[PDB]
Order: sequence, then structure tokens, then C-alpha cells
Amino acid sequence: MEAAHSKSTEECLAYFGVSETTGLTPDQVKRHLEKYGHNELPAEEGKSLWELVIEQFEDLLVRILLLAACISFVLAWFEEGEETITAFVEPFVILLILIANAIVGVWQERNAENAIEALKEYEPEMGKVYRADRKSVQRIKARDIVPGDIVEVAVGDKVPADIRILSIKSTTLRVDQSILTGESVSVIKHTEPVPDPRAVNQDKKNMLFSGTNIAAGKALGIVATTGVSTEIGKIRDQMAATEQDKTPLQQKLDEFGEQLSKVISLICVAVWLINIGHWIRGAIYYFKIAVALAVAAIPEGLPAVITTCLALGTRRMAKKNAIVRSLPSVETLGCTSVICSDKTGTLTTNQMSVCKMFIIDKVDGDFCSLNEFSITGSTYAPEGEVLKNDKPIRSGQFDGLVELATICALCNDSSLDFNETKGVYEKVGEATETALTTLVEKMNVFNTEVRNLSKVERANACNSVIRQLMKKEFTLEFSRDRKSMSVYCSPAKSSRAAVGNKMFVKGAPEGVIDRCNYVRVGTTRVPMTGPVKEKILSVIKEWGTGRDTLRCLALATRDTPPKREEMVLDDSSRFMEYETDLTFVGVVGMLDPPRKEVMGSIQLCRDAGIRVIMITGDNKGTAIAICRRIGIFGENEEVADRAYTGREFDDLPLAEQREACRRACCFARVEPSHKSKIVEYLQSYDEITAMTGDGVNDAPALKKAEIGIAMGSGTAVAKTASEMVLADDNFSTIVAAVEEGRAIYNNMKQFIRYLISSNVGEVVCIFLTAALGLPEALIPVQLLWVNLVTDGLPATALGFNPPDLDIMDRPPRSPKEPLISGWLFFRYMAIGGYVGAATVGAAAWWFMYAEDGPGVTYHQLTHFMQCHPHFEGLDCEIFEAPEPMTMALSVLVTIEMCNALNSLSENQSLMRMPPWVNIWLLGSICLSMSLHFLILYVDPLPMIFKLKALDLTQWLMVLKISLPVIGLDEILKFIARNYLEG
Ligand SMILES: C/C=C(/C)C(=O)O[C@H]1C(C)=C2[C@H]([C@@H]1OC(=O)CCCCCCC)[C@@](C)(OC(C)=O)C[C@H](OC(=O)CCC)[C@@]1(O)[C@H]2OC(=O)[C@@]1(C)O
Ligand SMILES: Nc1ncnc2c1ncn2[C@@H]1O[C@H](COP(=O)(O)OP(=O)(O)OP(=O)(O)O)[C@H]2OC3(O[C@H]21)C([N+](=O)[O-])=CC(=[N+]([O-])O)C=C3[N+](=O)[O-]
Ligand SMILES: [Cl-]
Ligand SMILES: [K+]
Ligand SMILES: [Mg+2]
Ligand SMILES: [Mg+2]
Repeated sequence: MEAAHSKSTEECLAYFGVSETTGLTPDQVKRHLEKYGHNELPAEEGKSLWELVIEQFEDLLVRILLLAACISFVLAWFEEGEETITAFVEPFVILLILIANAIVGVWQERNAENAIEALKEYEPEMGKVYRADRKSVQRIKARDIVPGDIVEVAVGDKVPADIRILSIKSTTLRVDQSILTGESVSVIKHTEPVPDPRAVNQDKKNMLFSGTNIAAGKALGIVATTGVSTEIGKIRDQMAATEQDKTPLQQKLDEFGEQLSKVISLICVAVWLINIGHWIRGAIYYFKIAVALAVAAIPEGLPAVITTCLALGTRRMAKKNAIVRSLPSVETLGCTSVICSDKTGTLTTNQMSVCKMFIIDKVDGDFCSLNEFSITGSTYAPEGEVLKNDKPIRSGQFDGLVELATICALCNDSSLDFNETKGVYEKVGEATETALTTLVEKMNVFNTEVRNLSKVERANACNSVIRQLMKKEFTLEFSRDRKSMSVYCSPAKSSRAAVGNKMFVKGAPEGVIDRCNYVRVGTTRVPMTGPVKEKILSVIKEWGTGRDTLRCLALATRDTPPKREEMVLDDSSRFMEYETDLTFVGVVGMLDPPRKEVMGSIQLCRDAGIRVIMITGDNKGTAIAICRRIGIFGENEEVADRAYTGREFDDLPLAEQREACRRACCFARVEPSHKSKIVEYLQSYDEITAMTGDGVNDAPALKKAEIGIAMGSGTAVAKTASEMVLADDNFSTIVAAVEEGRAIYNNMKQFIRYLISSNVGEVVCIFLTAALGLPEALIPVQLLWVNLVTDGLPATALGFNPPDLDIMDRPPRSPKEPLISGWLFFRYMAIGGYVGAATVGAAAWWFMYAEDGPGVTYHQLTHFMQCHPHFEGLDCEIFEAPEPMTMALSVLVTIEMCNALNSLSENQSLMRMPPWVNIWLLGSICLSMSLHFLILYVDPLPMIFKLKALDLTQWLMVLKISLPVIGLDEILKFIARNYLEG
């Protein structure tokens, strides 16, 4: 039954054809099951391990790096293998790296908890239905509840289906709908049809939504929808539907990878360009250079280096209490352009606070004076002080304030509890009432010593003094008609009727103040006149529709109550006349106040070019008032077309909506799906958006946003949906979390540039040793070992570079900003040209012009393949020698050690930026050298690798070749800052 909130109770009973008095039939329930299925959100299952590993292989660079590992296996099989059988295992290192880099990724994806299973925790197991099967109530499996069933709910029950209320058997039925509206105050339901067929859950006061739970009362209803078709079912349907996008950086690495897949295909054509005429050996040569061509092109270990860089940011962030569940999100938080954030529980403490209160002062003539007070503290904890005119006063010095707190402590069902496990006070009962309980604690009316109390005894210390002052005989409950409630108290002394027993009354100000024939002035009573009533009804309207928009409760007493045996308590309708001839005492103003640090944190995002949008299910006038307090709006700023309710927003034509999401800062009366749209719209303008929330109703927006941030105090659902938890609930840690993102990516830019322009030299070299007939090509094992650990250690040290000073004064980077720019392309083309020649020039220097180099002949080194009169006097097996290739390896090692010293800063001299500033960089160069020394001096490693040679002079030669790269860059660096300024 769709739109059941708008039809009558008879109409709903008629829609299915049932009476309340007797349920559905076994005939009906069987047919309904076959029509509507069972009552359950369907579980969503993760990917199988087979289908998870396969996803690692979809990337092209690993799809071609896999292809090169296979090609190596064949070459390993052939007699070059069998000449040196032990050292054919270079593919296994390739394969092992592909297996490792894939295994860390699957563990990244395998370790993950399900936010839909977290939602199904709101499905109750059992349900109470009346069916025609039997006369009594029937407790059955809630998944067997079909629509049209008659169901019953009492205190503490989870509502098992979306239910239209038929009969509220208690006085009020109070429901906790935080799962849909994000609010915590109990909603008072009714049975009258709500007509608008496009009313939001906040307006559907006659509905009971599956997942929500009953706070107080008992009710009977008829099921409107079961299973996925329910408001909570729409939440997960939009949660399973959303699909998280590719990181902007991972887009570039896919962009970059997609181009190597093409430029690798092209260099293989230029090798075949050797057709200038002006079989196993020929085959092996085409392949043995193709494999090394791929190994020299794709930056292996860059996935390894990137992973450990984020993993350390995860570790440093946890020091600042930001728990990062997804490692790729530590950089996307830097380019956050917009921050969408929930209100209650996020920007505010979600703890009702009594900010202001007043009582009468003077009443003479048409003049009426009020004592107005201010109460500090933004939490249920009894911490905070009462102020009059911003100077602290002692509440118990005002006789009117004594009565005000007595009414607050006695006309109250709520309590205060200190959770020793959590270390924080928690409400016991209604949020609205618990606020009054905390007020009495802050305003220690009878001056009870509370400094030495344990934290558990402090919770109710002051209320318990008042409880022992007067005995609470009975309580006239809250009822919808009068919007008021009362308690009947007897003095519990020997004075009895002389000191007199009293009625204490609290409720909506209009209803109470009408039934107030007197006005309390301290101890004395004065008749309620026109002027006095207006003066108090004036201030209430000011506190109601002001810059402080506060729910006001009127506190009155009845000094001469009716006779205890004269009042009947079966009937909630006589209660209003019972609460008559009252004496007005005072008024209190309530607010879920913003967290201490939220305001300043917003100003910091504004300073960093990040806007903040509030999106709340709370009433609009309240969200606007919290917005002014936070700084989203000005204190006197006339919000006009800048704050919309979900309905007003939905009423705009689709075109105007996207423009609204760019100019509007506040959104209220919002259903869960409304938040996901606004995120989606902001994303349509291609700015990275961040969603902060804590409730279940935020899980759609938390998933859609590129970066979800859940509060620690929030629901599990919200955490499971998001990529970051604020352990300490400190909103300031978001601003700090961004700073890390901006800083990391800057360092990521360096070690990506550093590791890539290292890869570009390995292709210039491998091409030179292939275009010209040079024997000495770098062996793939060297490129691997260097690109993995010899280049890995330095690149990771670029991750520790100092951050920029203005890092938080620049606007967010464009997500499509390219890493290698225009000149920086040339700068690395020139750097790539050098290191490409420096490794191949060493190769020739051994044979041609060296004392231990027997070859010489240069022109014959270029044509050494055939190997007799042209090769006479020289051994052919001397070209396989390991000594001529150490220079190539040691050139590349020393130049990339030096190129890493150029990577500590783009476009800036190291004469001006000494490597001292990054001490980590220098130590990492040492270990790559110390490990390089190891790969040259221990038989198991110089057998796979090359042998040390010309130690006295070769080392000088490599150091003599590697120096000009610092000058090449330092000249290119000076060319850069001379031209960038103009
Ligand atoms: C030689 C080794 C590599 C890995 C290579 O070819 O990378 C190219 C390449 C794919 C790009 C280029 C490289 O371009 C060249 O190398 C041009 C000359 C090639 C001839 C050499 C043979 C004689 C990078 C290396 O810039 C330079 C320094 O030339 C990175 C850059 O931006 C990045 O991808 C950096 C972020 C990872 C990309 O041009 C990139 O392609 C893109 O899609 C871009 C736009 O992104
Ligand atoms: N934003 C808020 N700030 C402060 N309080 C809020 C706020 N929102 C709701 N409440 C309190 O919560 C109860 C929720 O009832 P509900 O039907 O949702 O009423 P609304 O006034 O909110 O109409 P609305 O949905 O906004 O159009 C109300 O009952 C009472 O105080 C109200 C109430 N009253 O409204 O008059 C009287 C009362 N006693 O005891 O007299 C107890 C309440 N209570 O415990 O929640
Ligand atoms: Cl509203
Ligand atoms: K997300
Ligand atoms: Mg919330
Ligand atoms: Mg309201």
C-alpha cells in the first residue's frame, strides 16, 4: 500500500479488507507472501577471492608486466639458461613482485566490513501481530510479517515494518526516529491522516517506520509496506547502489599506464625499423630486448612505494585521532573543495542544553521587569555555570529560581547517568527532559557541596536533594491536547496542609501561561495582569523567533490544588482543568548547541578555499540558527535563497537545483536520499566533496561522497559507510586531516616524478643498446632490483620532504592537474636523455678506452654479434663479462642517488635548499649504497648481479659521469625560476 500516510485509518483497513479487532487470515498471508515476499532487507555478499584476485590483473601495466614474466620463462629454458642454469630465475622475481603487489591489494580489499549488514541490525527478530488464526496476540518471525498485517508495539520494541497507526492505546506514543531524521527527541505520533502524498518522514506523524523503536507507549497499526519497499529499505537500496569512484591520482596512473601500453607497442616497432639494407638467435633477440624494454618502462615498486607512503600517513593521522579506514582517501582529502556536514551529532553535541531562563522581577503598574539568566555548557554533563549579565551568580539567591528548579527537578521523568565505561554522562529518558535535569545540577539551588563527589554520584546529586524535599504523589502525563504535564507533590513534613501540598506544571508556553491567574514574584504571589502577561509572552516570542531560536517551556505551579481523592486518573482529558488557576514561575530555552571548536574550524576551511554545507533532518529555523552560530551565515545575514527544505529543494526545476547546491549553504527537513542528491549535484560540478555525519540517515551521503567522515560517537552504520572516523569527535581534526592530504600529495608528486624520470632513462638506455649493435644492455634484474629497493629507499625519503608554509592558504588543487607539466616534461626529457646516455656510455668505455678493457675496436663493438679476422686477438666470451656492466648499473645507481637529491624540490637550487632540511633523504641514499655495496661483494649476489671492477678508477669514472646530472638539473632549475618570474 503506497502513500498510506494520506488515507484514513478506515481507508487503510479497507485497502486490505480487515478489522483491527481481528487480524489477517492464513489464506491472505499465504497470498501476500507470494505477492510481497518476506519482510527483510536482502543481504549483499562481497566478491569471492577468485574474483577479487582477478581484479588485480585488470590493470594494464600488470597485465603487460605479467606478459613479460612469461616471455622470460621461455628464454630461461634455452641454453643461455643452460650455460648459467642457476641464473635463469629473473622471471620469478618479476612474478613474485606481481604476486606481492597483488596480494597487498587484495588484503586492502578483503579486509572490509559490510555497511548493509550493519543496517540489518535494525531489523528485529520477532514481531507481535494479531491474526485471525487465534484470538490472542501472536509473536512471530518479523520476516514473516506481510503487508496488511495487524501489529502491536510497546515500549522498547523495534518497529518491524512501515506501519500506519490505527489505535494509540496509551496516552502518547513517543517514537525514536533518529535512523531516518537524525533527531533524537521522541516524536509524538497520532492517527489523523496526513494528506500531502509527498510529505517527508518528518511530516508523516501517523506512520511507524521499520527500524525505528518506540520510546514510550503502546500502539496498534496495520502494515503498509514490508521488506525493501520501506523507508529504511530505500536507505540501503541507495547504499548498495552507489559505487565509489577512482581516485584522481589513480586516474592519472591509469592514464599514464594506458599510454605506456601504447608507447611500449611503438618502441617495439622501431626495433623492427632495422630494415636498412643500405633463426632462434634472431627470435630470442627480439624478445630478450622486448622483456627488458617493458621492465625498464613501467615503474615497478611504485605501487609498493605509494602504499607505504599512505600507510605512514595513516599512522601519523591516528596520533591526531583520525582513523583512516581506506588508504587511497588520505590524499583525496587534500583536494576537497566542498564539505557537506550533518548537524545534530556532528556540528552539535546532540545534547539538549538550557541556554537561557527568566523569572519575574518587579510588578508594579503597567511596568513589568524580568530577571533573565544565561547558562553555560554544551553537554549533558553537570559542568557549566549560570550567569546574569555575563557575571556568574548563585542561582539559589533568587527565590524565583528555587521554584524554577524545583519544578524542573520534580516535573521530570528523566535522570542523568555516568557511563563509567565511556567516561561521559548519558541521558536517561527524553532529551528535552534530561536538559532540565542537567539545568538543576548546574544551578545548585540549595548550595549542595558537590566538589568532592565521585562522577557517578555527581550525576543526580542536586536533583536528589529536591526529590527528598517533596514526595511525588502522582503524575498527570503529557497529553496532545494541552501540551502540558504536571506532578502532584506533598511536603513530606509534619506541617501537612498548612505548608500545603502543590502541583508543579511544565509545558508549551502558550497553554500554560493562559491558565495562570497569578505570577510568582520571588516568595510572593501577584495577580496576572495584561501588562505582565505581554511582557513575558513578548520575551518568549523573542527567544522563539530570534538569532537564538530556542524551544521554550513554561514552568508554573498550582498553590491550591484539588483534593487528592477528588481527581480521577483514568481519563487524560480532565488533566487540563486540573492544571488551572496556576502561578507562572518562569521559562526555559533549549538548544542542541554547537561543539566548542566547530566555528573556528569552518573559518579555516574558508581560509583554505573549502566551503561547508549543512544538511540536516531538523527543522529549518533551527538549522539556520546553528548556521549563524557556526559562521556559515552572518548573525544578521538575511538567508533567503540560501537555505532550503527538502521539499522546497525538490520543488525547484532540476536545472535550478544544481545551481542551488552551488549557492545554498543549509538544507533542512531532509530525507536520507536528499543528502545523496546534493552530494551528487556538487559532484556534477566536478569538485571533490566530503560528507561528515554520524547517523544512519547519513550513510547514503557518506557513500556517495568521495570522502566519508563519521563521528566516533556516531552509529556503526555511519562508520562502516565512511573512510574516516573522528575518534575524539573534534571537528578541528578535519581541518588537520586536510593539511596532511595536501602535504602527502605534494611529496607523492616528487617520488612519482622521481621514479618515473628514472624509468625514462632506463628506456633511453635500453633503446640505445638496441638501435646500435651494443652488447651491453642493462640486465632486467638490475632494473628490477634498482627500481624496487635501490630506487625504493630514496623515493620513500622524498615522502618525508618538509611541507610548504602556505599549504593551508592556497585553494584546493584541480583534480585534473597533471603531474608532469609542460616544462617539467622537458626537464625530465633532458634528465632522461643524460641517464640514458650515461649508462650506455659507460658500457662502451670499458672495451674502447680502458686499461682492463681488451675489446676496443668501437666499430666492432657495434658489430660484435657475428664473432674471425675482424675479431682476431680478442675472446668473444669477454663480452659476457660482468665487469663492463657494473658501470652501467653503478652509473644508474649513483645518478638516481643524485637525481633523488634533485627531487627534494622542483624548481629550486639545493645551494638555496640544502639536503640538510630532509635528513631522511641522505640516510636513505646511504642504505641504497650500502645495499649496492652488498650486491657487489657476496658470491650469491654478484652471481645474479655484476662483479666489482676497476675499483680504484671505475668508481671515480662513475662519480665523474654522475656529477653533471646535478649541474644539468641545477642549470635547468635556474632556467626555470629565471623564466617563471619574467
Ligand atoms: C620513457 C619511459 C616512460 C615511462 C614513458 O615513455 O613515459 C611517457 C609517458 C607515458 C608519459 C610521459 C612520458 O613521455 C615521454 O617519455 C616522451 C618521450 C618518449 C621517448 C623515449 C624513447 C626514446 C611522462 C613520463 O612525462 C615525461 C617526464 O616525459 C609522464 C606524464 O605524466 C605522468 O603520467 C606523471 C604522473 C605518473 C605523461 O605525459 C605520461 O603520459 C601521460 O599520460 C602523461 C600526460 O601523464
Ligand atoms: N528542536 C527542539 N528543541 C527543544 N525541544 C524539542 C525540539 N524538538 C522537539 N522537542 C520536544 O520533543 C517533543 C517531540 O514532539 P513532536 O510531535 O515531534 O513535536 P513538535 O513541536 O516538534 O512539531 P514539528 O514536527 O516540529 O512540526 C515535544 O514534546 C515536548 O518538547 C518537544 C513538550 N512540548 O512541546 O510542549 C512538552 C513536554 N512536557 O513535558 O511538558 C515535553 C516534551 N518532550 O519531552 O519532548
Ligand atoms: Cl522546517
Ligand atoms: K564514501
Ligand atoms: Mg546526526
Ligand atoms: Mg520541531
